[PDB]
Amino acid sequence: KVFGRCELAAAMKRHGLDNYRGYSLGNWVCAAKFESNFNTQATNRNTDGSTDYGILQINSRWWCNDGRTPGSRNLCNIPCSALLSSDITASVNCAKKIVSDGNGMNAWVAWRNRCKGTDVQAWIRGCRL
Ligand SMILES: Cc1c(C)c2c3c4c1OP(=O)(O)Oc1c(C)c(C)c5c(c1C4)Cc1c(c(c(C)c(C)c1OP(=O)(O)O5)OP(=O)(O)O2)C3
Repeated sequence: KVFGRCELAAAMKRHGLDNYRGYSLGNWVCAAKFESNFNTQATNRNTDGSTDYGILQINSRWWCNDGRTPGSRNLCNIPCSALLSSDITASVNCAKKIVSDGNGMNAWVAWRNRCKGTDVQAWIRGCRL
């Protein structure tokens, strides 16, 4: 599913991402734009043989099992295909676990380099949430 910006913001709010671990909603919308262009079916393969899955591009080495990644730990205890559904529940629950893992949202390089420190609440303006 390709979300619209405001549609995704509304969904992420419903799933309790607003100020989760202190990160206002715009952070999560910004991250999804630069990670996946709002596409839940996005996949990208990395050099270490892992793959990133879904709207927040969660990686298969540590977080989900995709049946082909060496060193797989499956910390969210999900198959990575669950991260591609039009229902973002699985991506949200796994992201909540990732952001609580010690580094906050710095785990997402695209968020670190293109979102962190910017006017992230601009990502939810015009969406009457
Ligand atoms: C904190 C921690 C936990 C909770 C572990 C393990 C390790 C671990 O310490 P860590 O500092 O990561 O050191 C390791 C490093 C750097 C590598 C490269 C390892 C392993 C470990 C050891 C072995 C290992 C372990 C696993 C699982 C599922 C795999 C696949 C696995 O092989 P793999 O990832 O290729 O090789 O079991 P599990 O995650 O339950 O337990 C064992």
